[PDB]
Amino acid sequence: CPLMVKVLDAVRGSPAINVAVHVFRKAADDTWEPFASGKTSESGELHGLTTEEEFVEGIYKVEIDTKSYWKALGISPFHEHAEVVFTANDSGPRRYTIAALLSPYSYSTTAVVTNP
Amino acid sequence: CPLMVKVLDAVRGSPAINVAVHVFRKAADDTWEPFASGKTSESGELHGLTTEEEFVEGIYKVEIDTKSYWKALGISPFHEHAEVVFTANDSGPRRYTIAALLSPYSYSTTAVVTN
Amino acid sequence: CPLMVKVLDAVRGSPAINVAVHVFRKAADDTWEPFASGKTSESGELHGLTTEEEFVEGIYKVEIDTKSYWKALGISPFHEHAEVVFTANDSGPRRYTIAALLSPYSYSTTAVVTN
Amino acid sequence: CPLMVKVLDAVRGSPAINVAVHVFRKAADDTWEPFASGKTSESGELHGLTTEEEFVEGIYKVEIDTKSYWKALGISPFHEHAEVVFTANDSGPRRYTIAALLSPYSYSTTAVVTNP
Ligand SMILES: *B(O)c1ccc(/C=C/c2ccc(B(O)O)cc2Cl)c(Cl)c1
Repeated sequence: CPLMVKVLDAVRGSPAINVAVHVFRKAADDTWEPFASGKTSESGELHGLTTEEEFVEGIYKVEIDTKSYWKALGISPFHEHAEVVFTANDSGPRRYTIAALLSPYSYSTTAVVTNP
Repeated sequence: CPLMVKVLDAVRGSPAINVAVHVFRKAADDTWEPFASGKTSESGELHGLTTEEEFVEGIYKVEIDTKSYWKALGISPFHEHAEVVFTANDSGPRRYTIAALLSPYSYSTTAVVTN
Repeated sequence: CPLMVKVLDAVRGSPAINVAVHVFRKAADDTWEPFASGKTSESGELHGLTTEEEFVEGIYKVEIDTKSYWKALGISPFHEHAEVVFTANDSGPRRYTIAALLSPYSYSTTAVVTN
Repeated sequence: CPLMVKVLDAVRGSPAINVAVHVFRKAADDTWEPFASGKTSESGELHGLTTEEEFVEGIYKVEIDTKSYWKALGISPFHEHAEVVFTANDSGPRRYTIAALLSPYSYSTTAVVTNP
């Protein structure tokens, strides 16, 4: 698990459950290629997106589908999604946790990057 | 003046209006002495709290009554209030903006310190 | 105008000055079309991006070049940029402020939407 | 473990390690009584502050000593500490995670409240 996503809900004070997440990797032609996807569990965590072998050096985009989340709760939010774009593994393999804290008109994201 | 407070609402995407704010200065006996207070404006801002002459170096606490704000909107909040505790330092820039972004179970705060 | 962008630096406690900002509008073929751009001022603000007439309902992306900002300060950042993607809606209030608070490995963004 | 504190560093993209945390509870005379303290581990987490029996209804203040943290890293921060004040267990026993994300001139905090 070199890539994990965690999502929290700042309105309910809870994990954000059943949040869809799509990961893209920039290809040689500079387009965004689909790389992995999944949804957060009851704990707000999404594990198993990729493997150490598959998660090579590259520019990755983690799209967290916040609008679908809020609308599934009957709330009309501001943003379409939260996007997190970063270069990964440029100094060799690392483990990445992308965390996001959601409100209807605001979000924050941080990364925790560790060396295994 | 040298101290402004700005409060935003992350749920509604708006200034947080009519929020009570209290500023305290730390006394020699380590207690918190009332210093200044007011309510945020329609723009979520509270100006005119103090003056350059009165705002000396020291430790200050800005207490924002977030609980009343959320209850007035019919929303159940986690915190009793938000508190921002910091040292005023003459070495650094002269004007302090303390900004707070409010959610029912979360808040963020930053300082914008300029000349 | 109807759209302002404000960028703050959480490390130095200051406006984020001379940060490049690009605004895109989503086209019918789902691609991102350049719409407006500029660099933040000494106050961390970028005004005059668009007008009421040009800023129609639709999906917009605000891309903030955070990587260059941090590198110019000699600090190693995590993100390639910060992106804020949202729908402009005529039903809601008329003026949009997109604010971003920057750290090397984190950012926060909020929308202040007023009449 | 009805009360856990987690602290992250937004400058380094890491857990905030060795952060001192002091918890107070408001007493009948309206003063802040020392309740528990500890420091964050290598994972940025502080476990074992209290027990279900001891963690009764009350108003609690969690003081995270952010200034000592930044200064131990040779950085002069703005805030003295981050304070989190909340009523706990007013609708019966809950589990609380208090999370904080730190920068030198800014911090954010959120709560995750679960029912065991
Ligand atoms: B925490 O993640 C966080 C706190 C505050 C703010 C925003 C501050 C701000 C927004 C807008 C204006 B304005 O319209 O002139 C001024 C300020 Cl100081 C954010 Cl984004 C995040």
